[PDB]
Amino acid sequence: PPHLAALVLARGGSKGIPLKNIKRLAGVPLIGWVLRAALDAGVFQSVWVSTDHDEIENVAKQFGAQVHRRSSETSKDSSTSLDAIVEFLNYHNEVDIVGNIQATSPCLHPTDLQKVAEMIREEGYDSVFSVVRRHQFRWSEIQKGVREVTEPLNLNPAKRPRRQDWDGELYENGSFYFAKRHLIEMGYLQGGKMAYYEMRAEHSVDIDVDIDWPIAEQRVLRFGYFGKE
Amino acid sequence: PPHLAALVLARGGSKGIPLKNIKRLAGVPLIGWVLRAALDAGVFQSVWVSTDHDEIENVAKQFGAQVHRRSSETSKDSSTSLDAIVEFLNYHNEVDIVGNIQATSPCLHPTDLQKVAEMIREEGYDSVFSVVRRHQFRWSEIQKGVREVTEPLNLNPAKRPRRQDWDGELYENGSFYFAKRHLIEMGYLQGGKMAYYEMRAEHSVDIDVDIDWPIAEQRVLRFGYFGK
Ligand SMILES: CC(=O)N[C@H]1[C@H]([C@H](O)[C@H](O)CO)O[C@](OP(=O)(O)OC[C@H]2O[C@@H](n3ccc(N)nc3=O)[C@H](O)[C@@H]2O)(C(=O)O)C[C@@H]1O
Repeated sequence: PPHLAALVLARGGSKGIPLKNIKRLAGVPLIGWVLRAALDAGVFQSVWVSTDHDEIENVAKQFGAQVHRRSSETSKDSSTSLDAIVEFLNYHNEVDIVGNIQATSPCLHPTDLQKVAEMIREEGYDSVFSVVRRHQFRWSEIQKGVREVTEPLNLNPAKRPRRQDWDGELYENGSFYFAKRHLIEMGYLQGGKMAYYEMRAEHSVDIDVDIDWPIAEQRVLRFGYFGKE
Repeated sequence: PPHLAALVLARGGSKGIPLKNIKRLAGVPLIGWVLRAALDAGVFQSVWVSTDHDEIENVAKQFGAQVHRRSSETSKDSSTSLDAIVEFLNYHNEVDIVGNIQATSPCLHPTDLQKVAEMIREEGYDSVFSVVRRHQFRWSEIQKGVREVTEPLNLNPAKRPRRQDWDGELYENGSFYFAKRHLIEMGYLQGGKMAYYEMRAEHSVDIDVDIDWPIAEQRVLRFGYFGK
């Protein structure tokens, strides 16, 4: 069967706090959360970590992840996830399907990764990515050259609905992006027979979105996977 | 000057565990946070709290907020804000502008309330509510059975933008809704010369959003307004 490789891109020069990817969150360096759920899923043929730093390589290896080294060319704030993902495949042909997991979503559980693997295995999906449901109203933005005018992009102001009165909308949460080789090797992170996977809001809060690291630590300790019971 | 009243709707029933509006958050009952920011703004001719419960009325008074005892019909799980704000005005024809503030966003600061108040002066707006910027890609949900597919409504999967490549989108954050009497009376919280007020992300996390109440506790401590 195909080769499902978990891939976690972890550069050294992060935003604000440098070497953020191995910073301890709840006593465990970041990449460790996601790598653990990855391996415990027992669904991948290989769990990788693409980095450019010696310390990230070490931590990765401590968590039983294979490591792929690269330069910082795909580690720039102008670089893209597809950039570094191709950089990787261009070295491992055995890899048929890439499960790109982001360390900035430490509350991932193996259960979700197992069901996505099954969506691809069973319903022959080409690409699958994590999504989250939200119930927040959207309003235009005063265009350039001003004019001043907002319009309800969602609701009808005459009748504002309660949150339990309407499905919300679906937004990617950044957790994971699964895609076949032929797709990534074409420029699409998502495409072909596409599907999303709705995860629980408790697992969707991004590290950079919580803002504060400790509030984030409070979060992972309350909703994260700590390994096998 | 036009009468600007702060109005915090706080009913006893909270879908789930009741009195959530009076439940201590970081050592102070929820409505206290918003009330404090309101009073310290020094921009309201009155700061009110509409409730249907005694306990909430007391706490409200302790924070130096006037209290309006609401009718049961506007205190229901189904009762919309407009119904409640409209039931309040029925007893205060002295109010010209209603500053509807939600207790469920305790990281409010008086600075934001003062700037919105001023927006209503110079720009002369009929309605101004709080909003927040987010950069999240939206996707169509599957329905109508069959092998239905999800579609992008926000971006182009072939070319996905970067944070810099584009400006996010504006979502209401639930913080506050300012509206003139004539708008409210005609059943609109947002209408006439409409404007939004973009607030900082750190001050836009709703209670229901964090889920874990304690998480909100650490949030108000690190990002709330502690009076003084
Ligand atoms: C102005 C408005 O429409 N506020 C509604 C907000 C708003 O849509 C979000 O904040 C923005 O995403 O959503 C709701 O939010 P929620 O139910 O938590 O209510 C906000 C606070 O207002 C009080 N309230 C509201 C109406 C009413 N008749 N009496 C009240 O006492 C509550 O006690 C609560 O603490 C929701 O659907 O869950 C219902 C709220 O009424």
